[PDB]
Amino acid sequence: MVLDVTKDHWLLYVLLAQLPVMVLFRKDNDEEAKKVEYIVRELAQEFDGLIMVFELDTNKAPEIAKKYNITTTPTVAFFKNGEDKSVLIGAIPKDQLRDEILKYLG
Ligand SMILES: [Cu+2]
Repeated sequence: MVLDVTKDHWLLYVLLAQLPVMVLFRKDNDEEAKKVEYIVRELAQEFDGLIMVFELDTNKAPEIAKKYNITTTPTVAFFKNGEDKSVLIGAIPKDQLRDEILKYLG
């Protein structure tokens, strides 16, 4: 789902989220980028109820992209216990994204 809240409300949500959070930072204007886009939507549907998936256009919320030092898109960031724990950048294979998700489920 699209990230639609203020940077302050996003930071607050991240603090309070009781299940893992996965954020696609996108722009995207790239053929590799739209494949990561689609893969992330697929995983959101697959792990519906187990993780929260957001997508953020980095030019409509550069303060959010800025807090996480997102310099290039696509970037996938993982959140647990209120902060960003890991990032996969670029043409990330689907199985590697899946495996990151599965490590944060534990
Ligand atoms: Cu408020």
